[PDB]
Amino acid sequence: VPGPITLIEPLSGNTSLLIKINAIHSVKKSPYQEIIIADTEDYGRVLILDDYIQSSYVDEQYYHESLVHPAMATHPNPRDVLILGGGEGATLREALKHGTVKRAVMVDIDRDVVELSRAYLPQMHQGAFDDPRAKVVIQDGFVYVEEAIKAGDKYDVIIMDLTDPYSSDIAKQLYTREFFAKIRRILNDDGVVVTQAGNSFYFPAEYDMVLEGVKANFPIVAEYEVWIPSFGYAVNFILGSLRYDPHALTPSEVDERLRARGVKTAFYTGRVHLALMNMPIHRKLR
Amino acid sequence: RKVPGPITLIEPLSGNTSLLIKINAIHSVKKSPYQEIIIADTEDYGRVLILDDYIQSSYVDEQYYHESLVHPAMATHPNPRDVLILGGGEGATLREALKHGTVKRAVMVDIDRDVVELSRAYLPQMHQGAFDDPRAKVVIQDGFVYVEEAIKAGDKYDVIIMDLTDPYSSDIAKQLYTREFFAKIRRILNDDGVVVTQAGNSFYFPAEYDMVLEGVKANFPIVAEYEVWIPSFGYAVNFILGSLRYDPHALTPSEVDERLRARGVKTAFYTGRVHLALMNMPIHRKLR
Amino acid sequence: RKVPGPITLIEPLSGNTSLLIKINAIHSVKKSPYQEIIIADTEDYGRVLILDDYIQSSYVDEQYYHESLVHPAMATHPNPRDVLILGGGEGATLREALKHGTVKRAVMVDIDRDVVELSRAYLPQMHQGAFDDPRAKVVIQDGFVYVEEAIKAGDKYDVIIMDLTDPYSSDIAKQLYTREFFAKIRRILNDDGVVVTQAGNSFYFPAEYDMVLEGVKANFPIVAEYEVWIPSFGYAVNFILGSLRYDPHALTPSEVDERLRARGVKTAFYTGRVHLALMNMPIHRKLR
Amino acid sequence: VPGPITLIEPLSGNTSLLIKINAIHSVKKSPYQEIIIADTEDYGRVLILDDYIQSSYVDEQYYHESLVHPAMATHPNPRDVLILGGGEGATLREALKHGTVKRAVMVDIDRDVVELSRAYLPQMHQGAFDDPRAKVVIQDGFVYVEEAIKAGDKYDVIIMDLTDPYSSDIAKQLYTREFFAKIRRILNDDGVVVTQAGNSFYFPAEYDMVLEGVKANFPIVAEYEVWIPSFGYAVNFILGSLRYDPHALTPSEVDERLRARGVKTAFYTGRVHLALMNMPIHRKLR
Ligand SMILES: CSC[C@H]1O[C@@H](n2cnc3c(N)ncnc32)[C@H](O)[C@@H]1O
Ligand SMILES: CSC[C@H]1O[C@@H](n2cnc3c(N)ncnc32)[C@H](O)[C@@H]1O
Ligand SMILES: CSC[C@H]1O[C@@H](n2cnc3c(N)ncnc32)[C@H](O)[C@@H]1O
Ligand SMILES: CSC[C@H]1O[C@@H](n2cnc3c(N)ncnc32)[C@H](O)[C@@H]1O
Ligand SMILES: N=C(N)NCCCCNCCCN
Ligand SMILES: N=C(N)NCCCCNCCCN
Ligand SMILES: N=C(N)NCCCCNCCCN
Ligand SMILES: N=C(N)NCCCCNCCCN
Repeated sequence: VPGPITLIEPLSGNTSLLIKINAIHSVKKSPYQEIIIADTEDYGRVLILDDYIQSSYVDEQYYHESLVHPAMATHPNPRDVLILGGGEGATLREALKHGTVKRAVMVDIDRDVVELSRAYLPQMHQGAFDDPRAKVVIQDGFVYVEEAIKAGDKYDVIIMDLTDPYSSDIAKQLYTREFFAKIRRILNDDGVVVTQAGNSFYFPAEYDMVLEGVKANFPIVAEYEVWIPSFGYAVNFILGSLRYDPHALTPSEVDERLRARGVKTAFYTGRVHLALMNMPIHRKLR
Repeated sequence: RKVPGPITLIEPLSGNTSLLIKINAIHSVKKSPYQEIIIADTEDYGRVLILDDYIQSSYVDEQYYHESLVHPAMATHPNPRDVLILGGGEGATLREALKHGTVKRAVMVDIDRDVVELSRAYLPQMHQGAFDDPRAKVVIQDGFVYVEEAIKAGDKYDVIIMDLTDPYSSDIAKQLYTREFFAKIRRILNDDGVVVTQAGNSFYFPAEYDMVLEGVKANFPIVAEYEVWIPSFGYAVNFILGSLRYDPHALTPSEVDERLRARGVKTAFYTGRVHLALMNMPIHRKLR
Repeated sequence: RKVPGPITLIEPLSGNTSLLIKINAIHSVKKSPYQEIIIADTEDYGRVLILDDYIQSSYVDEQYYHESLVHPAMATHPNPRDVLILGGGEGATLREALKHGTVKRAVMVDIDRDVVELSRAYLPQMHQGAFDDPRAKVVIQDGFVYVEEAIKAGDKYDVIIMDLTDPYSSDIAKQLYTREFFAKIRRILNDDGVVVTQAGNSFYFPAEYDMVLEGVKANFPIVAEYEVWIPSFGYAVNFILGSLRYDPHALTPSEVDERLRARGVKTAFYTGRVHLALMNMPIHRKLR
Repeated sequence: VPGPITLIEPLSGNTSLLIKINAIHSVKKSPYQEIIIADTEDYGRVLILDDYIQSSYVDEQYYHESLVHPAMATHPNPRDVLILGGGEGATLREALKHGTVKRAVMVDIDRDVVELSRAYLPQMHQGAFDDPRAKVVIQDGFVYVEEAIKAGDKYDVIIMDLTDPYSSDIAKQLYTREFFAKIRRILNDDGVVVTQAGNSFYFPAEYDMVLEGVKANFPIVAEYEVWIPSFGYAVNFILGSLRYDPHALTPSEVDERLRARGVKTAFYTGRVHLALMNMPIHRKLR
């Protein structure tokens, strides 16, 4: 049974996880959120923001590979990548594996998250922050995108790796119908966006809001989920595309693109892509 | 609420992780000779059956579990006529299996009459009448003894479904998860039979999962592994399907849909596309 | 068990400390217009009344609370004939006060009819029939309004006992803990009357305790403070006794015992020596 | 509500405390027990052994003053003091305050507890370990007492500050009828012993065992309790005496002896002594 020291991770308000803690590496009240870096018995080292595990050593690859590779593999030639959020650097790490990428920008609002990850979560970033193709910008992603529209900047793939749409005050403006209209303005004609969208089982209304926002703005929309043990649920992802349909990829085409681009993964393959494209998302059935 | 409450179920998960689940009502607590049984209403999952602290089934998500346990195996078999279920005390596994119009006879064997009776009384949306279907027979007995008696009598089944308490926590079910038990199961199958069992969770209990897998593989030439997230359990349940002839990997979505239609099977979840996803999604393991 | 369960009450204590208490059964849940009410069986404390997540009373330790609230005040008064109780919805305060043979009239005023009725039905060992004693009258009303009406009518009492929800957590009771309310209480006491109230807990809620104390002291020339550990609450409840004439500190153990004997009062806990200890034990405060 | 990081402190098996934690300073698996030093929001810094708070900054004085001063004040002239347990050094600190004390020996089985206290709990020991009157011995108190009998050592006051009689395997032999017969052999003819005895409300059987042990061996026995918020209950103490009755000591004589001996306290006074001597201990009443 978990203890003596335990993290109470909120899930739905009516369910939480109790997770044994072995050590606390750092506690920082930043201007934006409470940050803890801790060792858990089940999941190894974790980043926690306002009580929610954002990433764990033992299962973060399931999350980051699922967030990044379906979108990147769908795009025939992703050269410019924008990541909103992704403060521990693992999203950036996965995107940089695509040999086609020439420029990857990561924008997180919270310098303290980036710095504590640099120091305490080396297996997350694995040096991604210092890749010559990468640029790390500390700024509200909302301001960054408004500035990108003014400058006429364009991206092939935009990946949103933010705090949850059902809980997070700092991320709330980035999940609106209006924000997705802005995202479309900073994509190339054939660009793709992907975002995590919370959980459709526990937070259907907030999930549906994100979905309706993507659908209003993108003609091709794919929905898929993956169980992340440390979060207590299957994270929902929503992929919006302007031209290329992730459903049209065979396993063999996915594997071919990963091979050609030199991408090694612990999880994502062509067969995983096929399963993600065929598995309906969970909803409360009664 | 950060801490669900004021009344809460602490559901064990790994020993290092548990779920805290708000409870609205407790309908029955019964210490049976075999296990502690609670029937309760939860805010998130509706009514649940709990055995020794583990939710076995919830109103809002049980169809994910029971449809995943039953339909891949039944759809793989071109003509399942005789079905044996070990466990499945709330009656939902029986309910799913009986939907296959090809089934002529279904036997369900549970060790614990108190579970069956509390289900009869408190869980109508689980059994949905399945206990009293003229095709069905409910036998109260240790599934180990039942199978030994079946071998002696020369009984044979097309599909055997094991819906037991977990291999990592359950003393009463532990003998049914052995290499030797699966050799007995094979003795009560037809030459083209299929078995399916839940096998706990490969992420949190890899050693116990691996033991069950090794046991199935020792005894069956075709073995498919798949998992489905069951919110009320806190994890993706692992299933292992063992087959003597027919490969579930060979079925297209449209063949699955065709067989379900022909057999009159209606589901809330399982379809041909779900089948394809189950067959292609690798199971979760701790990666570091 | 390190984590009590499987079904558990999370009882708030300070906001930074809570109690986890194993539950065996839930007898009743009622969302009343005033508060959420649960009657439940706990393993450690037997049956409990819970209001908004806080145990108000338990079978195994309620006598510590009710005897401590009632007897020091009643024993201090040489001849309590008329008693008013504000709160005390389970009826145990009324039960203790009625034990004094001198009492001719006892009024109990609770704002929440659902608490009184559920206690009547599910907590018989609390009221023990007190609600139907010919000396008693049960009035359903906000104690604030009742006292305003008592002042208008010129009603007078010997002993007023306040058995309310906590001053640190309870919106419904908050107006009854003010300096102005205690001035009203004094207006419905005889010239030699006494009031007693529980005042939360000075260790975890010192500011709210201090506010109640300063309110009593503004209005009464004699003020005694005492506390008693109530296991089911997780802390030592603080009581504040305000008196117009008679000093509880002046009472010898022998005089307490003699008054209890003469009045036919039998107790499980309170005696003259307990009174001496209550009068000499300082209340707990955080020391660093 | 407590969290996100929480200590689950066991109480009865059917009740536990959930306590918010702010920091973890040290975790050490010693040969004898698991040790944690942590900061709690409600109780400040704590020493935890096998999941039970042994001492907290904000309330430890209630425990240590209650354990030590009734016994020491009852003895008209305590010169030699033996403490079994008391690894954080607070019991030693309280006993040394008595100006009459010439020699105070503290025997704890677990060097790691003493060393972590030295490092992390300065407000507990307050220098007591290095007082010239004090001697710290690392040893099982059972063996130490057997050796004291062989050497013919004698003490005025023996204070037992061990882990609980209802939970602790390492301390179990020190709570027996036979152990108290040994304790009597290393007391002067007017000596006194005092021990904590768990809790009579939640653990009546184990309390009754300790009481029967003391009563078998000492003609005067006083029982008293004090609520220690951080433990979740009123600790029971049992004081055994060969000559002097703590019941006979008046508030004014207690105050006089404390003054004469230069003892300053945050809690214990003559009136507290009177209350402790008159308050019956808690039991389940139904
Ligand atoms: C750890 S992955 C989630 C990240 O999203 C970042 N985040 C939250 N809201 C915003 C925002 N409005 N703009 C950019 N990053 C954000 C958080 O600082 C966190 O590091
Ligand atoms: C509720 S689904 C799990 C069911 O498996 C049942 N079960 C556990 N062990 C055995 C066994 N050895 N034989 C038959 N049923 C069992 C339990 O009684 C439960 O009803
Ligand atoms: C169970 S003892 C506490 C009781 O105080 C009662 N109470 C709380 N606030 C008030 C109030 N303003 N007037 C009268 N009774 C009250 C509550 O209904 C509860 O039954
Ligand atoms: C912190 S106070 C309790 C102390 O009692 C000590 N203790 C427990 N059992 C024994 C024993 N058998 N002999 C000496 N000390 C002990 C523990 O190491 C702890 O430091
Ligand atoms: N426990 C939860 N509810 N977690 C939600 C975390 C997902 C937000 N991205 C963070 C992952 C960073 N790569
Ligand atoms: N909470 C859990 N770990 N549950 C284990 C799942 C129960 C397996 N058979 C019962 C399913 C009902 N037919
Ligand atoms: N924190 C707590 N658990 N407090 C409950 C205190 C009881 C106040 N009403 C009186 C109790 C019923 N007579
Ligand atoms: N259940 C509990 N929390 N009990 C801890 C009691 C501490 C016993 N001796 C150590 C006291 C510190 N000197």
